[PDB]
Amino acid sequence: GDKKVIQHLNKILGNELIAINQYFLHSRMWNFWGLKRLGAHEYHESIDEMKHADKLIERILFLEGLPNLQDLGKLLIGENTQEMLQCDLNLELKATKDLREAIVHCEQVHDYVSRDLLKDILESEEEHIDYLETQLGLIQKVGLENYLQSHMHE
Amino acid sequence: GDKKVIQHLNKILGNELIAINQYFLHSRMWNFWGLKRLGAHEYHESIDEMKHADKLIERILFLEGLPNLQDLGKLLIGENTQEMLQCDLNLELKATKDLREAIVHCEQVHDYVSRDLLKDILESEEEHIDYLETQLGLIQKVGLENYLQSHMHE
Amino acid sequence: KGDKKVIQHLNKILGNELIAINQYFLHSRMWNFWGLKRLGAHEYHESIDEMKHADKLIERILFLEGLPNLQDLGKLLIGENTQEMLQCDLNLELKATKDLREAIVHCEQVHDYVSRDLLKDILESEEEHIDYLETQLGLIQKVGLENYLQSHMHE
Amino acid sequence: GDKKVIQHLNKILGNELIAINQYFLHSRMWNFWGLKRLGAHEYHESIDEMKHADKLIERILFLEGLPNLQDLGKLLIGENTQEMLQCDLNLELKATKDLREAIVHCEQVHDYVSRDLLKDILESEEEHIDYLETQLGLIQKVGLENYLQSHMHE
Amino acid sequence: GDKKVIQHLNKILGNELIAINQYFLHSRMWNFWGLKRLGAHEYHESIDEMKHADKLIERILFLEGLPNLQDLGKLLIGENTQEMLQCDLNLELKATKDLREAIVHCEQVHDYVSRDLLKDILESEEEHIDYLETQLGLIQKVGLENYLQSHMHE
Amino acid sequence: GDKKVIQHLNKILGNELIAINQYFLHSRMWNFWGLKRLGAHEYHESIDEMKHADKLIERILFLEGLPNLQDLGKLLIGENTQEMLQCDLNLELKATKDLREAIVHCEQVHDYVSRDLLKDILESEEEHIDYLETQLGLIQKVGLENYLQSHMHE
Amino acid sequence: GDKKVIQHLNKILGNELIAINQYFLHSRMWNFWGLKRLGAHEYHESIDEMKHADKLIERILFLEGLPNLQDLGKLLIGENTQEMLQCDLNLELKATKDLREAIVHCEQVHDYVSRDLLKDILESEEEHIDYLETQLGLIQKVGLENYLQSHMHE
Ligand code: HEM
Ligand code: HEM
Ligand code: HEM
Ligand SMILES: [K+]
Ligand SMILES: [K+]
Repeated sequence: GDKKVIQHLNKILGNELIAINQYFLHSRMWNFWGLKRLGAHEYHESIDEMKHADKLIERILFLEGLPNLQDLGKLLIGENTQEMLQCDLNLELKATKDLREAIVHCEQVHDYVSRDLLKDILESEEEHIDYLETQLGLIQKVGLENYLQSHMHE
Repeated sequence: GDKKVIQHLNKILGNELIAINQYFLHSRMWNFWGLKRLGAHEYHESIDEMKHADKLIERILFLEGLPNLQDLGKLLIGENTQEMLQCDLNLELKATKDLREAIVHCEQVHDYVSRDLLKDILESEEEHIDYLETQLGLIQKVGLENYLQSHMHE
Repeated sequence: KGDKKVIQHLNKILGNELIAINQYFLHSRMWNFWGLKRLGAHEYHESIDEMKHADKLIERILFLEGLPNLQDLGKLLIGENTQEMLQCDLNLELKATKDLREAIVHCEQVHDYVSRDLLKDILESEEEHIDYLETQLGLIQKVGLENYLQSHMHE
Repeated sequence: GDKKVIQHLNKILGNELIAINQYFLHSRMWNFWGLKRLGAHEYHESIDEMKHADKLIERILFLEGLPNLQDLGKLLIGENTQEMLQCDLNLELKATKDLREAIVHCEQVHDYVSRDLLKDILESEEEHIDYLETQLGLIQKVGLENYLQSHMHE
Repeated sequence: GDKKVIQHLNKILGNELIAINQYFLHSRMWNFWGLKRLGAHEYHESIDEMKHADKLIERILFLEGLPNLQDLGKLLIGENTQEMLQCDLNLELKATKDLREAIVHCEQVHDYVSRDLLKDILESEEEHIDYLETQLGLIQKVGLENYLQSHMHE
Repeated sequence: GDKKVIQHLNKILGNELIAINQYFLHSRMWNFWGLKRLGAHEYHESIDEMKHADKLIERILFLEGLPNLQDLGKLLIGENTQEMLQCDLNLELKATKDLREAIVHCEQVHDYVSRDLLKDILESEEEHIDYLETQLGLIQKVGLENYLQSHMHE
Repeated sequence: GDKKVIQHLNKILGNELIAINQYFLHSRMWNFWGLKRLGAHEYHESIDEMKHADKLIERILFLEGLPNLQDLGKLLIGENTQEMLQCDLNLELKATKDLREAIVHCEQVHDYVSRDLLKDILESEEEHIDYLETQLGLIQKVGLENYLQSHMHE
């Protein structure tokens, strides 16, 4: 395995580990508040990050690197729905920047299989960004109280 | 059967008999107002207290005590949705306080089967407290009118 | 919206149902405790039937814009053995039916025909309970107490 | 594994071994006499004691103790139905006293899983005591001859 | 019922009671060690002995004897698989010797039904001897480590 | 919500978060090596810890504490099967010690629902300790090469 | 169709033709030795190379090139399991080297559909490399004789 590919893959892994925990706690906060539709959506977002972490771990091991599950960076935890959505969005904008940097390097060293894994993760993160921007926009269009009302029941 | 255990069990049963009637009336009031989702939920809370009452009666009889279904304490009847939910919450905080006291005494006299029964009731009353706190929080987050609207239809 | 005295009558019938619910639920669990499971099961169904009658009275009182009274619980008639328990249920039902007839009279007088119909349905069911109770007491005499109890051991 | 917990568990195991044999014999005596409903019921009680003994043996071995299946205490065999039911009841009153002492001890040394195993056995033995006292009461209520009649057919 | 027949049936029954407990403990020992295939087979041998005991108890009662479930002989408990297997084998060789003597005596006094019962028990114990000798032979042919490995999984 | 209960629950949650990542990495290491039976079992151990962590987060929120998903303690990563099993066992021994201390405190302040939650986690960790010790015992009884051989296929 | 793209595709097709025959012969050698699990796995590796050749042949025709099925390079045939696995691995390392050079060129001349086809082949060859290095590592971990024993049966 190329050394900087492994480094990049461990950096993406690191970002996924932050997002697993952030989304899981956000899901459980939403469920606690009785906003069960947000909580369920955010739970599935956490599970998707878990699956990506799994694929990254497996690839790092095949390339004979050491997956780093020890370093957990800063969780962005909001205190209300609007903040939590914006925190998830801030995290995803950092995650896609790093994914693009990793894909650029993979292409340069001809690691096309790693590039393809990272591109699939990127597509999934951009769909999350689409979801988050749509939610923030809906809060503006229907108002916050209606937007929360619409997320009470699954 | 330990005399004080029978006394605590009859105290818990007295609490259940209040909650049966309070929840049933609150249920039928919400149904009458067309808030059928609140009515259905509160109906199931009444049924669950009927089941706990039944388990308490069976245990008191096995311990050779006299179940007391004669003394009905004070019902806390609200006159609107907010008051009714806070009356249920006030009832449950007293119920759990008495359950903790019954559990301590069961342990002290080695009545572990009565303790286990009481702990199962306690877990179910904590779940009701959780629901009730959540509803009061949703009234604040979505507004009362939206909250009621969301409880019109089952 | 409703007639005030109709509501008072319906709250009085409701009060009788709330006694019956508790009395029959306790008798049922006493019979189960003693191993007389067929009696226990029948009495449990009588208790459930009174619960449903109470539900219909509560719903009708609310519709009529009265306040259902679930706070006042009158005197439970609890027996010490099977024969007393059956007589206690019978004593309760005889009072219940007297009050039903008085409430039906009043509904009729003020033209509350839907309330009268609800109360007649309750009365039919309570008379069926009286038939059951009188029949059991008669069977205790015909087959003897020990055989009667024996026949109610198994469901 | 706590040495005194293991001694308590072997003590309870010893009682179960007595009960297995006592109830199995009582079952086959009732079947021999044609009281097939008593015989079937007592067979199931014996089977339940066999399952408790299994769980005790598995727990003792996990705690690194030696399960004692060698010491068989005194079986209380009756000569007729009324004595047999009282022998079973005498055995269970001794059995539940030992269980309560064992639970106290497991609780103090923080062996909460052992305590939970013993609590499940205790609930089962209290159910047996309920059955036993109910049968003795029924003999008084319906008369011995009717009582036995009712236990001829399964 | 012939007095010595009944003595022989209580002797065989006494042997069954030892085997029940020995095999049951050996089963749970094997399970505790993760040799689940040995544990499962030895559990089924214990159950088989339980069923023989039941048939003996029933026959003793019909003959108007007193089944003796009080006297529990010495359990032969091994410390490892080879010893446990040899212990079972030693117990069975004693059991079949006793069964042959009982059959001789039943034939002598013309209790042909008891003889037939004992013969069916004998056939089953000889099948257990077959299994045990085959296992000890396999340890020799495949080696102990392989033999144990082959009994890890059910 | 009692402040020290919440501290205990967050300490147990910290333990779960370590175990999730340690077991997940060990699972994927074993899969990478072709020891797919070990990899599958360790995956399920990790998912089980994830589920425990979920329940802790929900209880901490209901008690109006802040769940700590930010602090990740030291993963104990082995470099061969024997060491990985021992690292799992060391983690589980610390985990159960902390569970017992939390259960004591819950009992002390009468938080019987938290204690019940903790006791179910404790039973699950003790089953894991049972598995781990059995595996280490098997390596000694069948030899390391046979033990690994038996864990190649699912 | 770009002339050098066609030449690269014909080079990869040449590598697939070697792999087809080498893996097929290895498969039947393993079957002949009674190592049916290896022979079954290697048969499926051969089929996969057959399917890759088919996709290459189709793409070359579409680009108006001449598929070259005439030139068969050097088969690497081993004479025991360890050698056959290392021969497969040597062939795959060469194959993946050529695939990367082919993809680089497709990207330069903007033949993204050919690049897509080769990247899919490349991922499949890296999975085969994963398998081969895993098998070689298992031979070391469980020993040759156990490794081969584990591959006698399908
Ligand atoms: C105001 C007093 C009560 C009312 C209005 C009431 C009402 C009801 C109703 C409407 C049902 C559903 C029955 C059906 O449709 O099958 C029910 C069920 C039941 N009730 Fe009550 N009830 C009352 C008091 C009690 C009390 C004091 C007990 C004592 C244990 C009790 C025990 C039960 C039980 C065990 C069931 C069956 C629940 C189940 O397992 O699904 N009820 N009740
Ligand atoms: C007098 C001695 C015993 C007798 C006569 C006896 C009899 C029986 C019988 C007749 C069965 C049902 C077998 C079948 O048809 O499947 C059985 C099952 C069983 N026995 Fe025993 N048994 C004895 C002692 C024991 C002992 C000491 C243990 C130790 C645990 C034990 C454990 C079990 C278990 C676990 C079952 C399966 C129960 C189930 O899950 O259905 N038995 N026994
Ligand atoms: C706070 C940490 C985590 C929590 C609370 C958590 C929680 C969960 C839960 C509740 C499930 C569903 C389990 C079920 O009911 O079957 C799950 C699934 C899963 N988790 Fe995690 N998890 C966490 C961390 C991780 C990490 C770090 C990874 C991988 C590196 C991971 C990988 C997975 C995988 C692969 C699944 C199965 C997903 C699927 O295919 O459905 N999880 N997790
Ligand atoms: K009779
Ligand atoms: K082997």
